Parts: sequence; structure tokens; C-alpha cells
Amino acid sequence: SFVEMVDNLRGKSGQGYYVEMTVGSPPQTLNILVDTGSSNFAVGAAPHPFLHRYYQRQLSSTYRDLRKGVYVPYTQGKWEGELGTDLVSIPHGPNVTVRANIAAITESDKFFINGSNWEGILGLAYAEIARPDDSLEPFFDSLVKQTHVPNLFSLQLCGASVGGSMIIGGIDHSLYTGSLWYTPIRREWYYEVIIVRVEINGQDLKMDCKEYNYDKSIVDSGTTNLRLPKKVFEAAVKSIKAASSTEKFPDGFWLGEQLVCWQAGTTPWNIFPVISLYLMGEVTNQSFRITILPQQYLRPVEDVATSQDDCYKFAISQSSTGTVMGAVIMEGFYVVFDRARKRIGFAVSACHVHDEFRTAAVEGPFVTLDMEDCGYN
Ligand SMILES: COCc1cc2cc(c1)C(=O)N[C@H]([C@H](O)CNCc1cccc(C(C)C)c1)C[C@H](C)CCOCCCCN2
Repeated sequence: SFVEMVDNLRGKSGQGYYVEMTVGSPPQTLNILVDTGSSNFAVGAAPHPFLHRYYQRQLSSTYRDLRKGVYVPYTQGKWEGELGTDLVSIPHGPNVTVRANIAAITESDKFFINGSNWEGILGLAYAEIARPDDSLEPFFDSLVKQTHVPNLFSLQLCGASVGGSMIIGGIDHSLYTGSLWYTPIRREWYYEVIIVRVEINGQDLKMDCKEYNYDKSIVDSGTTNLRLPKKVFEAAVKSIKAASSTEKFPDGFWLGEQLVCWQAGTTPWNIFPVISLYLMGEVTNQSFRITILPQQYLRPVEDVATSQDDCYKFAISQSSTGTVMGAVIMEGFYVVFDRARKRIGFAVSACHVHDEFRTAAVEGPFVTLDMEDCGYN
């Protein structure tokens, strides 16, 4: 019965992916962003210039007030609101109804985006990072507790506006080719993983693999970019600069600010390298790799000028809170969040990224010694 959930996600480039949900009795329809980087379910519940609609608690006969406040500060953006419970459904999802915690957003700063078409957020990670604390049961935990839906979900995010699939409760085999490769969920808070090797155009960055996971590595559908710790970011940019020195770019392009354009159809893809991230495997001394094409980390953006070229922003940026495997990493892979077995699976997506002479891939097995040393403590 998973076919009912194929293509249930929509989005705009750089603005996240969302699914349709209803809350309350009678049902109120809202678009909800899917975020594996947080654990709170929250919706606009008061007028805002960028909200087309919002949750109206006064109109739901099943609303219950929890008489407690809540606020969530993300990397970029924040909101505050009031906690309660209500009934929730997913029209293009499993045929069930759950009573869930809901944060009703009353005030916000740089959270809602002008004309994005979503009005709330579904944090899919674990209770340990929920606000105000880990006693607020996240939505997916409530879903599993109250229904027969199995404790796993999968995400197929398709690139550039954009679409995809969230399969709730299983794996849909028509959405990927080849084998799935699994990496352990290191700890149930974020979806935390361990990167054990990095290569650019086949050359090892040759750093202490602890640097790759300082101070953590997470899979985060709610962040656009690949975000790298300072030392790793500097090594990667230096290598991508050298591979592309045939041309030259403003230094603000490498900082993610300025865009770059070429005459339509003449983007020089061949001069940007491929990036391979090796992840810890399921058996002793075994890893596997995923390979990222430049069509993934050069995010296409609308040309604000009168010319009609192809324009892009550099979608790798610096972090001080660990590695973030964001949406441009997840695009073109089928990613399985297998919570029951504490693991995350990767395979080549049916909506994979195309190049002319190169292809995104998930390949294994590889042998990697001392993988346990790569985790940061
Ligand atoms: C260059 O990068 C800046 C950047 C770009 C982006 C997002 C975030 C940061 C972002 O901030 N996205 C957080 C994720 O939840 C963050 N996940 C990890 C995380 C980080 C800090 C705190 C927490 C807590 C709440 C658990 C969790 C979720 C967003 C608010 C959701 C709304 O934005 C979606 C469109 C913008 C996507 N582009």
C-alpha cells in the first residue's frame, strides 16, 4: 500500500520539502516541512505576513491545551509558542489518525519564508533533542505507539519546482536501483553517523578522520547545504578551487554569497570534482561510499538579471557544530531511516542526478581499519 505515498512531497529549491497534513476536528489542512534535523512538531497558529493560513485552535473540538510554553532555536531561525495536543492525519500517507503534541507558533524570527507554501514543521529525530525537554514525545514516536505502522520511514528527495516521496512505515522498491548500504545510527538524538574517509576526484583528503566528525555528523533534510567543520571545509575548498582553476570566480562565490552564471547550456560541469564520503558499515572493518556530483553542490538559482543564463550558488559551507549532510547530499539517493534496527540506508534514487560522463553512486564493500577511532568524544 506504499504506492499511495509516492510523490507526496513538494518544495521550492533551497526552501525544504513538505507534506500535506491535517490537524484538529474538523480537519484543517496545512503544508508541513519534513525535518530529520529536529524533533518538534509545530505550526503557525497566528497571523504572519508570510503565512497563507494557520492552525485555529478555537475551531477544533479535539484541541487540548497543555498550559506550558515552548521555544526552539535552530541554526537559522527561531520561534516560540504554546503547547497542546490534537488529532493529526496525513492524507497521502498511512490511513490512521494520531493524537500528537503540537507547538502552536505565536511569534517567530526568520523562520517562515516569503512565499514558501508551507506553514509548519515536522521534526522527525529523537526525543533527546526535543524542546522544552525530552519528555515531549515527538510525532513519529506517537505514531508508532498508537498504530501498527512499523518504526521506520524513507525519504526520496528529488532535485531541481522540486518533488519527492516520504514512505511512512517501509521501503518502496520502485524508488531505487542497486543495493541499499547501511550505516549505524551512532546515538539516538540527531540522526548521527560516522564518516571514516573523504575523497575528492579520487584523492584522499588525508586528515585524521576525527576531523570529519568534529563534533558530530548528522543527516538533516531541513538544511540545504553540505556543511563541513572549518578544517575540513578549508581543505575541500582548496581542492575544488584547484580542480576548477581553468576559470576564476569572485571569492564571495566560495563563501556562498555571490552566484555565478554561464551562457545557457554551457555550464562547465567537467571541471568540478566529485566528492566521495565513506561511512561506517554494518560488519567489522567494513565501510561503503557515496559519491556526490557537482550538479548536487552547485545549487541552481534564478537569475535576478535580464539575461537568461544558468546561474548557481556554491552549496558547501562552513560549520562550527559538526558535519551536516543536508538536502543537496540527500537528493538523488533513497535514504532509509531504519529506527527499529538503529541504522540508515543509502541507495541510488530513481530520480538520480545526471551527468554526461559521470554518475552518482553508492558502492561497497570497502575495508577500513580502526573506524571506531573516527568518532569524536
Ligand atoms: C548554511 O546553513 C544555514 C541553514 C540553512 C538552512 C536551514 C538551516 C540552516 C536550519 O537551521 N535548519 C533547521 C534544522 O532543524 C537544523 N538541524 C540541525 C540543528 C541545528 C541547531 C539546532 C537544532 C535543534 C533545534 C535540534 C538542530 C530547520 C529549519 C529552521 C527549517 C526551515 O528552513 C527550511 C529552509 C531553509 C534550509 N536551509
